[PDB]
Amino acid sequence: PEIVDTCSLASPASVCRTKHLHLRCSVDFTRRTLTGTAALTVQSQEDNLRSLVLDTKDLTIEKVVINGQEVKYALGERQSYKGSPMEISLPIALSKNQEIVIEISFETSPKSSALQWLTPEQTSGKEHPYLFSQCQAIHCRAILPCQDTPSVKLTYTAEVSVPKELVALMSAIRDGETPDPEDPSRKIYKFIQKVPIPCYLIALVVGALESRQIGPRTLVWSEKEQVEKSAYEFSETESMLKIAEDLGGPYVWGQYDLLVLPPSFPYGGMQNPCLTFVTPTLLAGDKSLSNVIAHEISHSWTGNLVTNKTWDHFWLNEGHTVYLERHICGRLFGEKFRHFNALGGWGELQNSVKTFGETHPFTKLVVDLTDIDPDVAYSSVPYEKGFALLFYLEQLLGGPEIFLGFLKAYVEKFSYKSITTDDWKDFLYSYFKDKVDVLNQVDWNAWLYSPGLPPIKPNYDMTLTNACIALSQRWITAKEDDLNSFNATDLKDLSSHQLNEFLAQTLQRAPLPLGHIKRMQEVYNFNAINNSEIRFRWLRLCIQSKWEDAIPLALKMATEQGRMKFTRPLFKDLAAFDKSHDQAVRTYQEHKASMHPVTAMLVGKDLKVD
Ligand SMILES: [Yb+3]
Ligand SMILES: [Zn+2]
Repeated sequence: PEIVDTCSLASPASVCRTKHLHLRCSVDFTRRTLTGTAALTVQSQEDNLRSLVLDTKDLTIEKVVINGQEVKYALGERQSYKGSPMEISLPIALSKNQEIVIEISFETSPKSSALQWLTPEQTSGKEHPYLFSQCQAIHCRAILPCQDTPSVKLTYTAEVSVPKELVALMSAIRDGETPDPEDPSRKIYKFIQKVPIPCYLIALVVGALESRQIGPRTLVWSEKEQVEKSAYEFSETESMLKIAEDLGGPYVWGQYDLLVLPPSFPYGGMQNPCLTFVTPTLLAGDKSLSNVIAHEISHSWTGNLVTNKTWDHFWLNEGHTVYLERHICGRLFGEKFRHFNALGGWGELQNSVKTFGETHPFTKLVVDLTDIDPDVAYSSVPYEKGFALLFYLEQLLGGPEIFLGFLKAYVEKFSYKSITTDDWKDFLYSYFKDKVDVLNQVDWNAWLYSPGLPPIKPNYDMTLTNACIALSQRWITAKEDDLNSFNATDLKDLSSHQLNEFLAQTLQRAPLPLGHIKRMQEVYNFNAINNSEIRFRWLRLCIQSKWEDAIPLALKMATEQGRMKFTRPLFKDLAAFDKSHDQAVRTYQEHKASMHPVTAMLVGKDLKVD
């Protein structure tokens, strides 16, 4: 039973396993480099082990020390996005289970795909620079040498030297700060992560950060101009943690802090232990985009405790998290709301499948990432087709209470481990042994390995969705002489979530006549809404409907923030519209150097530049 991580070039967990990382580095904003030592405590899993391989990507290695002496190592040739393998020759052959510590002196490249360095002008304060990391899926190797596979979990401690006036934070518990003995103009911040974690959860942020407490175990962090708004936006955080604990078991990470990043953060959120990273585009002003916090909170169980063994099994991480996420929202706002969000999710799955094509490999729940950059394959499929499967199993097996019992047992069963889809399925069959006849009715091969929409769509309560579909259909079937019928009162009884779903429904049938779009702005004044999800869909609707007035608005949103979910589709819509094509390409070219490296790369591919 052998499964290898095709995205890693390091020795596999069957050969050796990293148990701990002690990181000592200094952040050099002048050179845009992280410099230090990564001391890995490694345990041999084999007899007579004399060498091992680590993943690296654009790292400059100065030396490798074991037992106080330098040893031979060699960097192989780069393998595109996978980076360069680093083979280290051990001074003494190791016995099985023997542990040694290997200290590697390294320096990162300013072009590290794991990092984004921001000048003072790119921050809210305008006086200090800012640095932030994002390692998922395989960018940790672009920060430090390591076995960059989620099949290996390690604890870590770190000491980070940063300019005196800045603050460093990591996905660990803060363990103090002090002046830097070898440079009085610096501070050394210490950190400790006692719970084993896959390396993609290692995180670092350095900047002029301030904090505010918003719950018994939660501090919100951001630059000063965002603290008050963030504290209010995420005030439901503690109640969500409490519901999540009831669903998945105890929260074992100690603290649950939030860090609101600069606009270029590529994701809505990233589940870094002890410190969730979130996009500032969540600051809608009314806590309406809080499902993203519910999502990152859920990862503290599904993803961080029970982890996908390789990225081919990413749906395990995301499907279960979306499932727990929607239950948190269900508890907080009602079962009908969980169904509304669930049905919306199906809508997003439809969109993804239509975008890649119904036979495209990336629409499969379990994908083969051999030779595929995880960033290119990344989409809503593992999230929504994964959720769809669990939702279908829930309805098949007896309801939410029964399936939630399986999810808690699942987490408990695989805590602190890395598993595959087969491990999950075996446990599902084990847990529901008395309902195998029912389980044996699901078309596993289609659900897990076939492209396109799932072979079966679950049942969804339609209560909250009905008004959205009805208003969307009125607009789609409307002819010119019906436009006068629409009025701002149409939106009277719609929540922001329904307004968003109304636009999502309409966007699925875009383009609409340009005259309908102008009328929509005239009566609903969508241009005034700053809720990013609604503005995002409204602008795509305008652009795909060929409304030139929307060009500057779409360009502005595409560049002023960098959440991939919004930036990529906007640039793509703008490129597809002939009136804006040249300007979209030109705007990308000009912003490219100061964008997040992964986002820059993906928009480059989307627009077919270079
Ligand atoms: Yb008519
Ligand atoms: Zn997630």
